[PDB]
Amino acid sequence: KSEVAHRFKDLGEENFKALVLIAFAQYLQQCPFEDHVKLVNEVTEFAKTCVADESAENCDKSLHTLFGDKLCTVATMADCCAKQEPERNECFLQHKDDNPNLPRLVRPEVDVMCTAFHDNEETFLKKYLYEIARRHPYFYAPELLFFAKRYKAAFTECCQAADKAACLLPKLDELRDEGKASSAKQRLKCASLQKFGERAFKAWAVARLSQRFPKAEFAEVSKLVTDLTKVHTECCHGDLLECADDRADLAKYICENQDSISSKLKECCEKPLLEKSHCIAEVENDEMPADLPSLAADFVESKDVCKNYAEAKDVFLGMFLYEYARRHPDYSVVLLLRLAKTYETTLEKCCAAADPHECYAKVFDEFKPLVEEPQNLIKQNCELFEQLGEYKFQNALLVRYTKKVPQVSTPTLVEVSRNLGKVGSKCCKHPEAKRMPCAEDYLSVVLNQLCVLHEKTPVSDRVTKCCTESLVNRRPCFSALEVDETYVPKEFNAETFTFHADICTLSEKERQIKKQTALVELVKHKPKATKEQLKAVMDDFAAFVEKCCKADDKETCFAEEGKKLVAASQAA
Repeated sequence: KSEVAHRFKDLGEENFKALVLIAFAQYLQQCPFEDHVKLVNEVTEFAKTCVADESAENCDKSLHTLFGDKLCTVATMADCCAKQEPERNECFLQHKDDNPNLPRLVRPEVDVMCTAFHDNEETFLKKYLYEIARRHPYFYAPELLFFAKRYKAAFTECCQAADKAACLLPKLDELRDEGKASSAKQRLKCASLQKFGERAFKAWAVARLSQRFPKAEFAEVSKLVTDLTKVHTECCHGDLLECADDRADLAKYICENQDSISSKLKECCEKPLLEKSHCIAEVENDEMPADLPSLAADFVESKDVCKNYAEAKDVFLGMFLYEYARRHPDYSVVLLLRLAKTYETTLEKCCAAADPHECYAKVFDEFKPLVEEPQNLIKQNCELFEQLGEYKFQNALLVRYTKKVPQVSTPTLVEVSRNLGKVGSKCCKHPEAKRMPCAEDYLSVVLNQLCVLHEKTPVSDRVTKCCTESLVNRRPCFSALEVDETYVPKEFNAETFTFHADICTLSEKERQIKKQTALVELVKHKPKATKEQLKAVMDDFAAFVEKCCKADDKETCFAEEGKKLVAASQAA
């Protein structure tokens, strides 16, 4: 009874107040900061009355009831409040915006920010949680607390340091970059649960955890998957308090049972809570017993397989994925899942036909082309990555993917292609025994970010097709797409190819965005243009963007010479 009191007792006021602000800012994204803080405090003072007396005023109500009722004291969508629980919460989830119409979060001067932090400490943190949760409504809530704690620590020392700027900026860029990664990775976890089901998540966890805790028994990995699924099920459906509380329940059980799980968790468990759970998620793979028997025994070369399979199909298939994953930390998670269903298929087929053992004999030969295909793409794209730059490797993927799906909105095409290009620096560096999990599972995260940005205003049938068909075959589904022949080229708009002298005031990162954006509009205009025709026009831009930022008259340099640029760039 009194769940709000149970979660307040288990989390503490600070984390309770913080998580509720995230929950509110995630749902009602467009409501300003001060409005959300009003609701949070009104709930918190109400929670304290429940901790003091759990049977008192409305304390026995569900969390979704209290939160949804409270949320809708400002919500004017409006239709989402004629409904009851869970019907209201369900439509609160489906109304989450992966691209809220919110301004670009401009950063003030370091002296100005440091003043604000010292002005009000607690207010400055809430405004960090508010602007992140309202723009990433699928942000892992417990991680965002650890992000806030670290966002707090970055300002504590760098506002007290000699050169505040050189201390703070690289810390705020490191947090922002990893912050996006934590949202995009979590966005893929919430897609699986909501769009594909509980079993599609369990299969994901069994493979990844067995890769990371290879020495742990199957019964131990199944327990971890069960509790971890429940945690992300709560976080993906808006049950943030139960998600954060049960995520601590998980980290506790992991750390007091390290002997049965992993040897790499020693230091992770000596850390405080928000760092402990963050450490266990980021811990590297343990060593595999090395003395494991070949997998053919008990899944192929053994008899009574279709009797062990039929007897309990899910636990038997989990045992196969468990056994295959722990032996292969060099495989990507998606591959292991492909082999899980490929193995499951050949059982469904061969556990009915005459003499089962016959047709499932060399099922391991079906795995061979499945393993080769990503290795031949990662090896090839890594070769392409290193003969170009990272920025050039993005320009190549911009042309390659704008030709694949030219219906997709240009800002989404650019944003996704840049996140696609970042796999090179991140994973090509690693050896080929570490490349596949790094490279392909990261591309899975980037392609899901393309799905959700496209699912809002769908425009490309092939994007919808690949995104809805499956999770594990998404990467090859996009990898197989060729140049869209049917796409009618977009007409020449004089606005979309004219830069202005204000580009000389933008950062090198933002100036890349603008030049890279003009590349998409160029490919959408001449989708039959060759690599050498687009490089011949892309170089004319950067030279034009560089000579017209030093010329004493900048405005008239971007003019006239900016129309001597477009007329020359045409024909091809």
